[PDB]
Amino acid sequence: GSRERLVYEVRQKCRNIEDICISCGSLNVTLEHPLFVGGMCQNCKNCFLECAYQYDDDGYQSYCTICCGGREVLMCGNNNCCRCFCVECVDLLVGPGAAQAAIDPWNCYMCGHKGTYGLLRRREDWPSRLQMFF
Ligand SMILES: [Mg+2]
Ligand SMILES: [Zn+2]
Ligand SMILES: [Zn+2]
Ligand SMILES: [Zn+2]
Repeated sequence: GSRERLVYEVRQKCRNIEDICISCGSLNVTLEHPLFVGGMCQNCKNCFLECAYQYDDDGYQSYCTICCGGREVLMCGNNNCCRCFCVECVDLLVGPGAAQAAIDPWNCYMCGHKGTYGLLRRREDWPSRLQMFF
């Protein structure tokens, strides 16, 4: 329950989101997350690299953009994107109830006009950051 407790501490202004891995909750941050404000640990970086741009038979990405896992997911309707975000990450980082409110069509957090969704904030330079990340 480390990720949940740490996100709660972020909300209570007792912790900077840059100091936690937003994917798994590890405090062993080794880089800035390339897509969102917040940290990332080296294990999650490796997972992100290995899971990036793998696709299920429905044509959408296999693995949640944030935690690299997921079962029930929100799926981006932008065909140039095709990303998925699991309901657990959305309820944690956007906030309680956000996932079931996000369920037409749906542009994901990387594609929408707004970049701030609760504690989830899209990085300005994310396309170029991905180039450096990969
Ligand atoms: Mg799967
Ligand atoms: Zn991690
Ligand atoms: Zn997730
Ligand atoms: Zn998208």
